[PDB]
Amino acid sequence: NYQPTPEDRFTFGLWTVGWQGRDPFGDATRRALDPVESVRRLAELGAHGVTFHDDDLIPFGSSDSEREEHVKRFRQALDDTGMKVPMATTNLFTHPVFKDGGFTANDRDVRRYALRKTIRNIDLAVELGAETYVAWGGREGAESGGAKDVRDALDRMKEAFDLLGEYVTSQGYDIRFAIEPKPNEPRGDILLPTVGHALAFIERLERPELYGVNPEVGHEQMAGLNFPHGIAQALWAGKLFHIDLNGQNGIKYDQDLRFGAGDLRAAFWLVDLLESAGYSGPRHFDFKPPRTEDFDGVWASAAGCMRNYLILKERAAAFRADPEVQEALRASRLDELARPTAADGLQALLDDRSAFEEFDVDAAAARGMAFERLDQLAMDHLLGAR
Amino acid sequence: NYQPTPEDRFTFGLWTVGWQGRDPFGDATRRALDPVESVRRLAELGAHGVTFHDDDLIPFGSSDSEREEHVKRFRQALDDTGMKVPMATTNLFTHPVFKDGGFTANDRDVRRYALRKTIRNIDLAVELGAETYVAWGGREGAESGGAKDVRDALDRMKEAFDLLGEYVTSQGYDIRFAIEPKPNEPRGDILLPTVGHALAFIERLERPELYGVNPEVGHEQMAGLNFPHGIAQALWAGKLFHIDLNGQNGIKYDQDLRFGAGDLRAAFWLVDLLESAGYSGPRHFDFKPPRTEDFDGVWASAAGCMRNYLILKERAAAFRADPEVQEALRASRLDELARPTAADGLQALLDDRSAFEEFDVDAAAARGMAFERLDQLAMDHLLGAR
Amino acid sequence: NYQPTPEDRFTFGLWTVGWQGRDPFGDATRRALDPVESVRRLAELGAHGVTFHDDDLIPFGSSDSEREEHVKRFRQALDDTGMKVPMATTNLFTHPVFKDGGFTANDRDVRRYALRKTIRNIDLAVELGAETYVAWGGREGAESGGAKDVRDALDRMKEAFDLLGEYVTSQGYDIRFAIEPKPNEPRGDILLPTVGHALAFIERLERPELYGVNPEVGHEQMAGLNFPHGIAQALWAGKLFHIDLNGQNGIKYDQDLRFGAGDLRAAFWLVDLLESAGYSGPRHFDFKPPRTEDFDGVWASAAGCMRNYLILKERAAAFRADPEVQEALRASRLDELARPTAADGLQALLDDRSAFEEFDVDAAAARGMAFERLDQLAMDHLLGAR
Amino acid sequence: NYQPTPEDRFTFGLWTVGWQGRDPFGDATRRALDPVESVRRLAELGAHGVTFHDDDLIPFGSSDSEREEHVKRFRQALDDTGMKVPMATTNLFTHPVFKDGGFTANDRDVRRYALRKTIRNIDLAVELGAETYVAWGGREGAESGGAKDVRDALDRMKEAFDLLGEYVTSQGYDIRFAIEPKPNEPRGDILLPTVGHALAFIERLERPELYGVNPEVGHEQMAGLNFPHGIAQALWAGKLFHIDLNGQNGIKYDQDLRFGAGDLRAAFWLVDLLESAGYSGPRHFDFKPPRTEDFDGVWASAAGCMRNYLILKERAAAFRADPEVQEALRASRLDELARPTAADGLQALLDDRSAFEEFDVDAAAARGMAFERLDQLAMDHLLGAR
Ligand SMILES: OC[C@H]1O[C@H](O)[C@H](O)[C@@H](O)[C@@H]1O
Ligand SMILES: OC[C@H]1O[C@H](O)[C@H](O)[C@@H](O)[C@@H]1O
Ligand SMILES: OC[C@H]1O[C@H](O)[C@H](O)[C@@H](O)[C@@H]1O
Ligand SMILES: OC[C@H]1O[C@H](O)[C@H](O)[C@@H](O)[C@@H]1O
Ligand SMILES: [Mg+2]
Ligand SMILES: [Mg+2]
Ligand SMILES: [Mg+2]
Ligand SMILES: [Mg+2]
Ligand SMILES: [Mg+2]
Ligand SMILES: [Mg+2]
Ligand SMILES: [Mg+2]
Ligand SMILES: [Mg+2]
Ligand SMILES: [Mg+2]
Ligand SMILES: [Mg+2]
Ligand SMILES: [Mg+2]
Ligand SMILES: [Mg+2]
Repeated sequence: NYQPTPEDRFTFGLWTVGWQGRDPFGDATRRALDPVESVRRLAELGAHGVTFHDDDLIPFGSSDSEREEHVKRFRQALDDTGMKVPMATTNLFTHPVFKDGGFTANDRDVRRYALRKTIRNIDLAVELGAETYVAWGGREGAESGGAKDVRDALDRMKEAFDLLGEYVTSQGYDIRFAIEPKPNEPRGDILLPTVGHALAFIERLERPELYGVNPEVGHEQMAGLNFPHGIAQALWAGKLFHIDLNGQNGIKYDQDLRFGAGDLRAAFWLVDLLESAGYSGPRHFDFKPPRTEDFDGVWASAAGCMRNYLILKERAAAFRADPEVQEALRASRLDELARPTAADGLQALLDDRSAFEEFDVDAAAARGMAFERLDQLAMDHLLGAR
Repeated sequence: NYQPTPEDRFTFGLWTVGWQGRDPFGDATRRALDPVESVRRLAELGAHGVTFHDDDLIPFGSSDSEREEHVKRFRQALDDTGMKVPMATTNLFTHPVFKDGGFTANDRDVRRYALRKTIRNIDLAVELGAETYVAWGGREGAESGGAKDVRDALDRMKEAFDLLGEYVTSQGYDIRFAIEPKPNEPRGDILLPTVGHALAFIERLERPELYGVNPEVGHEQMAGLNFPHGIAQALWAGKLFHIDLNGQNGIKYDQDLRFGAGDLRAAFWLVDLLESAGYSGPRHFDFKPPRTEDFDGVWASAAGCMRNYLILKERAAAFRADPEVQEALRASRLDELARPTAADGLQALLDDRSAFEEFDVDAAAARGMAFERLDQLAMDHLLGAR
Repeated sequence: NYQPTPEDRFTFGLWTVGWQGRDPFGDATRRALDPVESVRRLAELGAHGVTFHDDDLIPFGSSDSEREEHVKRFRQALDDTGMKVPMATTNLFTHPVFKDGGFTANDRDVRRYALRKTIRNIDLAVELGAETYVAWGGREGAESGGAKDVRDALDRMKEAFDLLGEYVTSQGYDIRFAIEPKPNEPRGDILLPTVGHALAFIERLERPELYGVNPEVGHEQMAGLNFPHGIAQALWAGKLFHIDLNGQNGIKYDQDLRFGAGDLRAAFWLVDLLESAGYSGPRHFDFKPPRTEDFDGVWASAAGCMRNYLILKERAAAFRADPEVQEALRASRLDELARPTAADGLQALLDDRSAFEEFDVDAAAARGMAFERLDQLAMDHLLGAR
Repeated sequence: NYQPTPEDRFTFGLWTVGWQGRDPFGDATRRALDPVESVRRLAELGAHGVTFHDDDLIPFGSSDSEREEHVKRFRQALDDTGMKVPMATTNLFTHPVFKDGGFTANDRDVRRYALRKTIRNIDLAVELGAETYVAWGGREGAESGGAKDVRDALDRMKEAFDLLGEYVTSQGYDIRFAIEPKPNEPRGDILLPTVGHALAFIERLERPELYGVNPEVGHEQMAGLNFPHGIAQALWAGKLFHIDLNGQNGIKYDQDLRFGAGDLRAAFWLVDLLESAGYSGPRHFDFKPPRTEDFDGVWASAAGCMRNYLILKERAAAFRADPEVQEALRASRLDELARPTAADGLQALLDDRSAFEEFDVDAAAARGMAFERLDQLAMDHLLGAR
């Protein structure tokens, strides 16, 4: 009954189940988790692996010797459990020095510090076996219009990612970068606020093939956008390197609910797309167990993330395999959408009187698309009424 | 007192002052305007030129002879008034045949028809002197998840724009294309919903240099995004070919208020950016005089668009020229944001102990950014309290 | 398999399945339906009854003799089919005379006309057997701040509803009024924009017992609000006289999708609440079959409204009847929420040292609420995984 | 030049200028302020008074003797400076015991504790001279649908406010209560989420005359609502007891920007309304100086709150006093909106053939409202272009 195994490639950030529940209006409701106990507990639930920020694993300000001890204990738990570390990232947002950003801070010395802090953790990530290095520029942005010249900030952002790409290529590392967009919070507006803006920015980097996106369900929904559409565009561009799964109820603060909560139909269409397209990266949950919960609730919430993915996977597979749905997809001309408009070429199209001079515009207009019957078949499959 | 002249390059769509006031819940409140009278009235107000959809100028279904008469009358009014036509576009959204899209309709014959309808109007646009051809894919999208495979739809969208680029290059035309994003309305979600998604898509076309964006104030605000930030990214990429100016009060239906209404501070920062960056294209108003208004109100509303641009231009210029603001920009380190993070290069950065090992993180963190004083100087300038 | 019968009390507006598909950007895609054929088709699908605006049934401008013929034909179809008319309403929004409102138009003569048009249809409604008369003030509002003094407008709104209440009481009619809120569209902001504002306004009418609310799923969601919470508050006040069921994907234009589309979890919690609370009014669908659809799609969409209600009803009933859920509700202390905080009274509470001086705040804080396990049981029931 | 004096009645919460800058993603950037130094600094800037939560003034867990010392020092600074304390409130949101609410927590013992904590601070408030006691139920709400039965929660909320009203009347205190709505954050949905819902709830309390609202600019804007419209409805009901002034850029997390930032036109129409209606309560700023700022920025930000109010007051007064605006208001029939629709009564309206049978609907429909000219006069006044 919907039991995960490590082959499902479910992964969790240390900061997810370890969130202590401090929010803008309230103190922590849970004690801190040791990363070693999170790894053990997640392995028991069926997870494949964990991810981390540098500062989740090594307390900020640690001496090089305390650092080695923290890494050794962590590596021992990975060996003991079989858990992998597919992705890592840098905390460029918690310490007050990053209050105006890391890569795009107005102060040049902070930007240099931000790059050195990142590069140190790239070495550690490679050593732990990570394939993807995520950058979430949560402090890159502004509350007021005069504080940030955005063209200069984008030059600084391009400069930072170009330098990181020079670093990994000169070291020979097999790691790729993924930019995680978010439209706002904690800054009033964040630079590269959606999947689209991040994809466009990547095309201006010196080595675009090293960079992709790490979209998050709740972040695109904070702009009211359709998250499966945005993932489709990332897949179309070949840039979906990693994904953050969670839930969000509309346009408000980033809730980071467990996956399947929030917009359930969008979760169904997301799973349908990822499975149909053969996405083979980690299914990573970036979620926060609500601060109402004790530790039993934390693990129930994490298990629910995986359960809901596996239920939706089953329902989406049943939908696509149902002959009556295959019939309806042809009734709605999804087959014709996949065929070229004009494989015959421009001159043939210009000479084709059936495309214009003799096109019967009223007969074409009268054809129904039959989309409502198709969508009700999808609803019936989701709810298990088929 | 803030009087426009044709050198300000203000332009209006025929469909703006000609909107009859039909909305989803109500009949028209104004009679139809003859395009010739709109051209004459706009020239009297100080406009530089007009834009059109094919179907605004030539009623749909016109014979080739009625078509020539419509164009001759229009050209005569342009000659009489001195008005230019800098941009044109195609109506691929009103006729029922486009109910599921034009370039990405599921029916292949509609997609071919959509391309032939576009190509016919490109010839007319070039003949009238337009430099920019806009595409707004208002029907390209979906209300439900199974109706549109977005990767196939993006293939069809790329196919259509590639064919249009082949057409203009084979004819030798000096015209460029601008894609106008919108996140929703009239479809539940529209493909390429923001500036960012459109910029990313352009990079996958065969001839990307022929394509840019035509962002609209109200459209990016329907996603809650910061419109001057999005324009900055378009300028940074070199792709701001045209712009649609209007106002919008937040995340709701597309209001198309006169420019300066809606988010007034964002309008100030937009004007500051366009003028500082030297944008030299048309200042185009895509707005709808509210249906409460009679014809005197229509022309008052159009005049207000231009007036508010010129007031904001004056206030933004006074802001940037004020020595006390120049001082505050340096106090907030805008000068340092414009300098390279690491012109000394990667190896120098890695060896620079002042960037990490000896960086005083607490002293850097204590420095205030002084952004609130800067923003209050900007408020004082906007309100004329300086 | 989820077949409606007239005992389920499903009702539809004539304007729903009869929507021709004209939107702000496009012409009609469907021909007009005769009201008599809509009644017959809805009866075949299992509906209980229909609702109407005056102008849906009697074309605007009809002579008193054409009016009688329209009503006779309609009454004959009701007799032939067994369909009831539980609710009626007035169109105070389509005709250009209502461009600035009906009850709160600035022009006094329009406000008087609006009241006479309403009163004429109240007589017809009573004659057809309606129990509820709905008022949706779609044009009452403003696009700009100086156009409407809202305190004077609320005086005029109170004046109009007080007069309508005087009319029904002086005639002896057994009909009640329900105000339908909406936050925006077609006006930039609409007066009484949410359930809450409407409930508060009712308390200032001369005869508050005659007035309740008719909330619409999609309208409260256009403000980002939780629609089952708002219905709970209306039930708590005793004012849920009628309800409009449909679906909406977030904060954007009013989509009026079929019920069950949009926010599916909110639809589940809404059905759970209506059924638990014993709401016994009509389950009315105010939805628009998308303009992609032909007539077969219209009836498929209407049938889907009813199907999804009946599936969600079954899942919510299974959820509430499941012993494991009953256990979890007690684990989360829903039983204690229903008990009085201080039935012992104020003085006892002030003397109770266990409520403050000796209250163990750290032990109470450590108790988890177990809400995530409860919510995953609800997800499992919704998806049929229990 | 726009200098505040204590007669302007500007007040600030201790928690505003004292916010240390801890947000969900980052540590504090500023040290804690002693309340005595905040009082002195605010008095120098021209403030009238301060407000507090119990826990801002008396650290949580203080002994009754430490409590007296904290109050004595505070009272000494009030005496030294002339500052008043017009409002106070209770912190029922920071401590983990309130993680599921205070008055509507599912655990009965927490609800009792919440009431005793409130009652203790009401005594202190009265002793310091406060006239208004605010309740913001920031934790009253839910992230999931099954966690809170909202009808039972509203019973508990009514029970708590009824008990507080019994307490103040039995003690003879001259203090009134004001409920502060907020739609979300930190709970996924908060009960009584808008001005309207709070006004409706007040009408079901045992002693409604003791309760009003304390609306906050940014909170109603987090639902996309028109804040001056909501204030107008509160004034119309006689319930605007207090107000929280700040700025917010659209639907997102609660930004609490300084007043005048965010939606500047809405701030102008708000000031116009408060001054026209003669609101005579405190002009209270509930804002957070951004965490980019040091202490000089904090005081600059607080001063900006007051400056922008006084500039907008001057511009709104000039607008209303301008003969050309008075002419335009009559052109738009604002005078007619203020006159009764039917002072002649129901029977006269029914007999008045000029209201229906002989009403010329086409002539009334053709009259323009002239709202765009009126709104451009308001824009010109705001920008100082008149
Ligand atoms: O950068 C990795 C993670 O960092 C932060 O915790 C963000 O809130 C989360 O969205 C992101 O994925
Ligand atoms: O395509 C040009 C214009 O077409 C339509 O009228 C749109 O509503 C407008 O946004 C667009 O700019
Ligand atoms: O007034 C009854 C109906 O009228 C209009 O058609 C509205 O769009 C709908 O929401 C409302 O319920
Ligand atoms: O309750 C008084 C204050 O408490 C909290 O600090 C809230 O965030 C603020 O909105 C409210 O006004
Ligand atoms: Mg998130
Ligand atoms: Mg996130
Ligand atoms: Mg994330
Ligand atoms: Mg628009
Ligand atoms: Mg537009
Ligand atoms: Mg446009
Ligand atoms: Mg609706
Ligand atoms: Mg509706
Ligand atoms: Mg409705
Ligand atoms: Mg706030
Ligand atoms: Mg607040
Ligand atoms: Mg507040």
